Amino acid sequence: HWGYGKHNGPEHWHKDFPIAKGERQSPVDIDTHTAKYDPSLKPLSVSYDQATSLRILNNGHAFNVEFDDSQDKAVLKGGPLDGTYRLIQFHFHWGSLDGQGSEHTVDKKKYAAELHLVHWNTKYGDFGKAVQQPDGLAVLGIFLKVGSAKPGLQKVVDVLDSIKTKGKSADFTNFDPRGLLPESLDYWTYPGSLTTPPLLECVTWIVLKEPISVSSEQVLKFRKLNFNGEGEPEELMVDNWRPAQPLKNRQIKASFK
Ligand SMILES: Cc1cc(C)nc(Sc2c(F)c(F)c(S(N)(=O)=O)c(F)c2F)n1
Ligand SMILES: [Zn+2]
Repeated sequence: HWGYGKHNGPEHWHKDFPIAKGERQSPVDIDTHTAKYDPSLKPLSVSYDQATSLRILNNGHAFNVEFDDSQDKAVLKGGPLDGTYRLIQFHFHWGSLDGQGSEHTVDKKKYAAELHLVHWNTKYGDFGKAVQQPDGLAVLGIFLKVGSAKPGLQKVVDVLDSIKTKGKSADFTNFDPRGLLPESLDYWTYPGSLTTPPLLECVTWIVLKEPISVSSEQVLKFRKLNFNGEGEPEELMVDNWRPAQPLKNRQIKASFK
């Protein structure tokens, strides 16, 4: 039932998923002046050299690039984290227009899109059990602005016409997610939630300070996807972002400045 329209969009989600009005929901606006520098935060460790992508999937909300997470091959650790989190999939949220699309905002600024690299804590053995735990996931969020193309994004963009509609998948091997990372790993971090139902409060968010730039041609090709299944009326997959939620009793920490 849930989605991103007038009738089933984010302001409706609480009726199926009451935790939507919970105490640690995401995304949030990152007010950069009030984020606390924490000199004891460590550098983020991104170890993606052995990443095994497998498939790319249009699940009707976004598209996910899935990885083999049955061994420690693409892991995130250090930063604010204890122990080791395995990359399971990434996806993006984007707008109908370049002026919107990101879920987190920075001093109320919206970016054209936001990439989420989703990782689960190995001490919980799999994704499904990790999401039930308050330290189960670590999501690395990277903003996209439109400008020069991101060469490392182009293989994703080029396969989109093969998974246009909900339920479609395609083989997607040998994709290297290092090609999507900006130069700096300076980050902000706070405890939050999944930004789509079930909205579970299991995520340590790590949002990079530096956006990557992608071309208008790349993000236009995101907007040609469809939220519908094949043979259903065309509904463009645009504006699949949840707006900022109340910070409540949380402090956003910065690894820098
Ligand atoms: C209980 C359960 C089971 C399964 C298989 N997926 C999930 S989904 C999920 C989700 F709902 C999210 F919002 C996010 S996110 N956008 O990066 O915050 C996510 F990464 C996810 F992987 N939840
Ligand atoms: Zn997401």
